[PDB]
Amino acid sequence: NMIQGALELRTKTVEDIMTQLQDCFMIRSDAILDFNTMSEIMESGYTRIPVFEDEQSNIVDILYVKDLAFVDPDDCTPLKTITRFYNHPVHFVFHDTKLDAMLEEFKKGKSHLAIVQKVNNEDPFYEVLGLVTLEDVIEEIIKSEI
Amino acid sequence: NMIQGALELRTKTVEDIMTQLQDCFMIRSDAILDFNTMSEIMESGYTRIPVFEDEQSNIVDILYVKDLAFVDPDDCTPLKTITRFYNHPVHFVFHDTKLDAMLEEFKKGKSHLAIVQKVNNEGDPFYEVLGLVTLEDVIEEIIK
Repeated sequence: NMIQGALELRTKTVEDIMTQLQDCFMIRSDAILDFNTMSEIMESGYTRIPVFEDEQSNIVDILYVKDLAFVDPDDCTPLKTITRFYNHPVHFVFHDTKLDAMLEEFKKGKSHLAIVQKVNNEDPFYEVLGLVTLEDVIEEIIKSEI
Repeated sequence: NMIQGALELRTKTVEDIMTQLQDCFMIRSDAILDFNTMSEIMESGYTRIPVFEDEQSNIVDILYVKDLAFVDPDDCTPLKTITRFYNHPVHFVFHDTKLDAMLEEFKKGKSHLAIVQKVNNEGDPFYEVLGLVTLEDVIEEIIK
């Protein structure tokens, strides 16, 4: 039993865990932080929000919502200021990657949020299927062993 | 790797993971939101701050720092107004609770900060507040 849960964990990929891109809450890099955008970001509940340029599949920066604390919606400062400030390293991963290697990347200090990419032959280009995070990994651990 | 994470997940008690109370960053519930207060909350780096009344051991509320988005410090807004307005839940947990079980409690939708309680027989017995443990604390203790 412990064996089956263990290797069933070890056999999953990020594709099988990751929240799908269409169910993720993202934000356009051009966006300005006004009461509507701000309120939306809060109401979303996500602590880390992807910031993408143009097409949804190209993710430039990452927004930590605690950083919106002092932003006043009356100043209407664009999120572009914030993301162009940070330039957090974006974390990319192959869709076939096993969870143990993922846990290695997280142990080495990489961003706890990671973006799932697959080579699309349909020249081949890299498409973004969605997002997986360390919390999803550990969730799979404690779920699958029981 | 996965095995190491699961095993360390089921051995460690939240007491081992926890941040002691004396070293916590808390805020009194009567505090007001002027520049020193907001600047302190910002430089603390905590995303969820415990809110207490009288002694530090009595933790009445929780402040999600992101709420503070809609406050301005020139208003001198009482933290009591915010705490009464959102009414966020406080989470208590037994000092013997294993880490994975704690992940189950947080996963149920409870606040991602949890207060660790011990039973104290040493002088009528009472429940004792040792500190707090956060979901982030748990995950960090898995990757180390």
